[PDB]
Amino acid sequence: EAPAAVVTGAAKRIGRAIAVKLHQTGYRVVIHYHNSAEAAVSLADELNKERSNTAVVCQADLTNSNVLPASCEEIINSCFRAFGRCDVLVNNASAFYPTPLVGKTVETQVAELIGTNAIAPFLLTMSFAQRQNLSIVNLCDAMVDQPCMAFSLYNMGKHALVGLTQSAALELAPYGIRVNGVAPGVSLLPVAMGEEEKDKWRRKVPLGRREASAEQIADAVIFLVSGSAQYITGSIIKVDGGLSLVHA
Amino acid sequence: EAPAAVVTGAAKRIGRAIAVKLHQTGYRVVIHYHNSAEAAVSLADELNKERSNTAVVCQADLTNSNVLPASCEEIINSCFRAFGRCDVLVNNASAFYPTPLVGKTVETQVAELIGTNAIAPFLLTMSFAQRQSNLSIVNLCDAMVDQPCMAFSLYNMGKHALVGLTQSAALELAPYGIRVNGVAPGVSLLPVAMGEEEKDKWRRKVPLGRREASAEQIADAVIFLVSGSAQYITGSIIKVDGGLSLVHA
Amino acid sequence: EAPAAVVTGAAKRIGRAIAVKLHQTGYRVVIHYHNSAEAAVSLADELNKERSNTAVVCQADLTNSNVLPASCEEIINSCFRAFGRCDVLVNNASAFYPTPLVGKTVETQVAELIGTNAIAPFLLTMSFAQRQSNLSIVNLCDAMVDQPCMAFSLYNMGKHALVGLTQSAALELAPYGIRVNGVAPGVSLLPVAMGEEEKDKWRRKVPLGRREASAEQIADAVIFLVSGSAQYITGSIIKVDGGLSLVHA
Amino acid sequence: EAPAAVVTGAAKRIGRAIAVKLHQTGYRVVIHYHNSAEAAVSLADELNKERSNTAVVCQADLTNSNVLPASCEEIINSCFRAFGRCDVLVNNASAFYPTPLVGKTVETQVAELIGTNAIAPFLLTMSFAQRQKNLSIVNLCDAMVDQPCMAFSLYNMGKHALVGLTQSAALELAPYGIRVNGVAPGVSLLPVAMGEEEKDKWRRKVPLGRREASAEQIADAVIFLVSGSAQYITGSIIKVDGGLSLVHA
Ligand SMILES: NC(=O)c1ccc[n+]([C@@H]2O[C@H](COP(=O)([O-])OP(=O)(O)OC[C@H]3O[C@@H](n4cnc5c(N)ncnc54)[C@H](OP(=O)(O)O)[C@@H]3O)[C@@H](O)[C@H]2O)c1
Ligand SMILES: NC(=O)c1ccc[n+]([C@@H]2O[C@H](COP(=O)([O-])OP(=O)(O)OC[C@H]3O[C@@H](n4cnc5c(N)ncnc54)[C@H](OP(=O)(O)O)[C@@H]3O)[C@@H](O)[C@H]2O)c1
Ligand SMILES: NC(=O)c1ccc[n+]([C@@H]2O[C@H](COP(=O)([O-])OP(=O)(O)OC[C@H]3O[C@@H](n4cnc5c(N)ncnc54)[C@H](OP(=O)(O)O)[C@@H]3O)[C@@H](O)[C@H]2O)c1
Ligand SMILES: NC(=O)c1ccc[n+]([C@@H]2O[C@H](COP(=O)([O-])OP(=O)(O)OC[C@H]3O[C@@H](n4cnc5c(N)ncnc54)[C@H](OP(=O)(O)O)[C@@H]3O)[C@@H](O)[C@H]2O)c1
Ligand SMILES: COc1ccc(-c2[nH]c3nc(N)[nH]c(=O)c3c2C#N)cc1
Ligand SMILES: COc1ccc(-c2[nH]c3nc(N)[nH]c(=O)c3c2C#N)cc1
Ligand SMILES: COc1ccc(-c2[nH]c3nc(N)[nH]c(=O)c3c2C#N)cc1
Ligand SMILES: COc1ccc(-c2[nH]c3nc(N)[nH]c(=O)c3c2C#N)cc1
Repeated sequence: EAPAAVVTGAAKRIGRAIAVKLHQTGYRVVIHYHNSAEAAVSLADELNKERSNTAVVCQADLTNSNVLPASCEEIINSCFRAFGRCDVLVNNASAFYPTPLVGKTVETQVAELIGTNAIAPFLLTMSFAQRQNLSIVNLCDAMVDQPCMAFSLYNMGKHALVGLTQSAALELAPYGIRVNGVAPGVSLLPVAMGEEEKDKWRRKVPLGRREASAEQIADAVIFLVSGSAQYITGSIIKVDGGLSLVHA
Repeated sequence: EAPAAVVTGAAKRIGRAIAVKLHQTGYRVVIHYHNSAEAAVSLADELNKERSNTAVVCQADLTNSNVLPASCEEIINSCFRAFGRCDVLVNNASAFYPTPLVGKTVETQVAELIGTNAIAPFLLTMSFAQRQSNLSIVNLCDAMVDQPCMAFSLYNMGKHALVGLTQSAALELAPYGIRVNGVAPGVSLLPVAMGEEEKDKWRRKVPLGRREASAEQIADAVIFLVSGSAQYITGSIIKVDGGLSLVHA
Repeated sequence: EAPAAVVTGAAKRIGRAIAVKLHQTGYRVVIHYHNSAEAAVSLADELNKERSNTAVVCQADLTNSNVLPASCEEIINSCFRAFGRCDVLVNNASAFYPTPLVGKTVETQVAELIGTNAIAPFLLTMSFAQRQSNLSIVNLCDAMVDQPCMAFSLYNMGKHALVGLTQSAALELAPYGIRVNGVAPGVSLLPVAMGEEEKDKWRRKVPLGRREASAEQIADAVIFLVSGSAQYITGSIIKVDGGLSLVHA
Repeated sequence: EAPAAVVTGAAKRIGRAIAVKLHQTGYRVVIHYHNSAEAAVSLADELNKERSNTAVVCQADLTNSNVLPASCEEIINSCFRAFGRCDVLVNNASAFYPTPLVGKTVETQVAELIGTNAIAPFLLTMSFAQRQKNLSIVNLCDAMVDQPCMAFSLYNMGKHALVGLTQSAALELAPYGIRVNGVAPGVSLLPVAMGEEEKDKWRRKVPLGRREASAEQIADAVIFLVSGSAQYITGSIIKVDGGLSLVHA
């Protein structure tokens, strides 16, 4: 029987490349999405064309609220309903925007940034464990200790996620569930970003003066879920071309 | 004129010793508390007996919610209302209890553990900076954040987020002359509801003296970070753990 | 043409497992050894028996001394002499024994513990880079470097230095397309001098399976780092420790 | 009786300020020096003018060699000879220069850079602890250890080794009541050799004030750690970097 994976925010960019590479490895995939219905569906049809009945989609908002635990439970439940098992959880979905200290209310920013980056991964982890080569892979950030100016909530969420990865690895090890992170430095830059600002970041990267492809990020996820990683838990693998090593 | 400090969860235990030492150093103090009303008032009484009009209490629930921004604004506002200034913020208040992955709802556990340990400190930092000498913030972190207690994921998540806040806020507020630092206990005053057997188990693990830090030892490190002897320290987290975090399994 | 790799201390245990797996991946291999001549020649025989002219041995002491740079240069030269290229360097060889602060002279212990774990890796890295596609270096580190064993200060100093080299060399050799990474075991193959009981005590502290890593499990992570699947990875140290580093005292 | 302290490389710059501040706090001091005889004696004169027979100088090369262990044993002995006790050791002396991977032989650079930054502090630590069975050791580390200067592999290896020594020694010496901590400057007094324009490039990177730390700001952190206010603190490394290490490329 083919194993199954849930990948959150899988419609586009890194999460898409993760879903694709997992599918190519032989995984059936639950493609979670929030706003990107058309892209999520186009991905599912592409993958089902490859092998029928191997891809489904799951819509949920991952903002923190009093319904988020039920939403996260439902996303895990969807994988079991589609595929009768859930072997891999990838916490990829992420809100990302500045929140300076000095039109969204602040409580909404907290809900979105802490919810997507930290609380939803925690609830999903809970649901995943309660329902049981099992592992969870969290998309972290190589630059968590050298954060972007005015990104306190985002950075707090990514720091929290490190704590989740470590705490869950310890707690779930007896159940044989491994929990690891992949930490991009600069990968796919925002779509709006002018090439000239993209280049300011690219130039900082020691290995090649370029950003990671989504596929390069996905390669590290693939390693962490594979049988080549079966003693690996609580580890966060930077995929950053040495960017985090560069002083000011 | 005397500087003023806000200390959250300052009615008992470590927050209280921090409040007292700040007061002995010359600070007027806002004693924030949540449930410990009697203890809060008793401390203000004590401190005001020593120097009149140098201590006030301020009640707030620091659980995460849509009104938490208002509560945090009001804590900082109460420092200005009492003392005309706010020089020091100490983020001490914290919920601490297990939340295993396998009688409160999970929603409530998220709100309390993430609210008190991370979100309220962020909002307090925001309100503090916006109302702005030697200005600084001290966050009560955890020396064991990368070697966490089993089944404490939400607690450990909040303390990890707090590290991120300390670093992010240090960077962003440095242009305003506001320093932001941490003090990270290993084992200090042990939980009231911890059994004496577990207490002694923790004590035996500490290389330096086989005992927990007194509240006053933790407070001493807070005092250093807010002092003139720390004017170039920002984004630093000082472990006060007697070497506990260095001890392998 | 098949790529070529140098593995230090490759005669036995983890070094052998990396050498074997690299060879199974299609590398030709320089099996470096110090005292274990028979085991190193036995491995080379086995590997050549699988594919003719794909393995050679190379004897060298990696203790620090004024000729260590010539020795390390010679190890790289040996790979080029045998195979006409050198694609991968794995720094595995390591002295490991206690050096309490309170029959070897202390200067010999420094030379052996710092030489094998840090200086030789640095000299080999220099020689490797100077002689230069998927070029990389992998350094066998220690997951427990921040939670060290009692009385192993020089060994721990050496492994910490190795972390700095990993990061320093990743930064400086990135323009040359040489990636530099580490793999950090927790407990893998226990020391042969360790009795089963002391072995079991270590085994029992591992959250993931309560067992040590097989030599193969360590080799799997080396194989990933040198692969095309890790082409953007440099300066990273991958723990392969079953959660051991996360477990508090 | 007044306590006594050893400060290595104490003739100038940061080591000088540490020595002055320790003396002002009431310590008698051993001023160690290698080349700076004139300056070491000048500081001695100034301190002894303040309180008679409270400062002595001590000459040693701290480069790694066969005689280094004897040299370090003698630095510690000089403190006992002068003052009948040795309460504090500050490992400040340091060689600092590039050693690109791709003048001095490389083994001489290993000897100086790893010797001064790591091996000498290890040997001094041994000699300090042995003569015992508020004692502490403070090591001068580097806030930028994980974001090193380009082409400074050996230096960076030495400072990483020093972090390892700090933690290993804290663990091993805790049962003796000897605390072991570090202070990690970012940019303080810029190297005299450094060009003026490059000095200003570094200053402008510092979030807190866009300036370097004075030597006295570094010393302030040393003073805290050796004080009774840091009595539960061991294995801690306090950054004094004005946020510098927080700033991304
Ligand atoms: N790209 C980089 O340079 C970089 C660098 C460091 C770390 N990372 C991390 O790597 C991961 C992938 O990065 P990325 O650039 O591919 O991410 P991204 O495009 O910025 O976001 C990924 C997806 O997250 C989902 N999302 C946002 N808000 C949500 C909400 N409220 N509820 C549910 N889903 C929500 C979105 O789904 P919909 O489109 O369906 O609405 C989005 O497509 C992220 O975790 C990120 O933090 C990336
Ligand atoms: N004690 C240790 O060994 C240790 C170890 C590591 C880290 N720390 C950290 O050091 C700090 C002080 O430790 P501690 O043991 O003194 O803390 P504590 O007694 O467990 O908590 C301090 C105060 O936090 C307040 N608090 C809890 N929930 C709150 C809420 N929902 N809203 C507002 N306030 C709330 C409580 O105030 P009221 O009583 O008024 O209700 C409580 O007295 C904490 O941040 C802790 O995480 C302590
Ligand atoms: N075993 C574990 O649980 C564990 C845990 C953490 C890290 N590690 C790291 O992983 C790596 C492999 O571990 P291991 O247990 O397989 O190592 P090991 O058996 O203790 O040592 C591997 C080889 O190092 C070589 N070596 C020792 N001194 C040397 C010298 N002066 N000059 C040249 N070579 C010398 C020896 O070669 P000869 O036999 O030919 O003389 C030895 O076979 C090491 O770097 C180790 O520090 C292992
Ligand atoms: N200044 C900074 O921005 C900065 C930044 C990060 C870390 N640090 C650390 O803080 C400490 C003080 O820095 P600094 O700039 O004051 O240091 P420094 O001037 O570069 O060196 C201090 C002293 O070290 C002694 N020294 C050098 N080589 C020696 C050897 N082979 N044997 C014995 N002594 C030797 C010298 O003594 P003699 O003059 O008597 O020959 C020198 O005056 C150092 O450990 C340094 O790495 C400083
Ligand atoms: C301080 O360095 C960085 C650089 C990029 C990022 C980064 N994080 C992101 N998270 C999401 N969800 N989407 C993104 O595009 C990014 C991103 C970038 N670029 C974070 C820290
Ligand atoms: C894994 O080691 C520890 C030990 C103690 C603690 C700890 N955190 C606390 N937070 C609050 N608010 N109150 C406490 O008593 C503690 C506590 C302890 N003990 C955390 C991690
Ligand atoms: C604190 O946990 C550990 C456990 C094992 C080791 C360890 N390091 C070694 N290095 C060499 N060269 N050979 C070994 O066998 C080990 C070893 C073990 N076990 C170090 C720290
Ligand atoms: C990457 O940022 C830095 C900044 C300063 C230093 C630094 N290290 C030193 N060591 C000695 N012995 N003397 C020095 O002046 C410095 C120094 C500087 N500046 C190192 C790394």
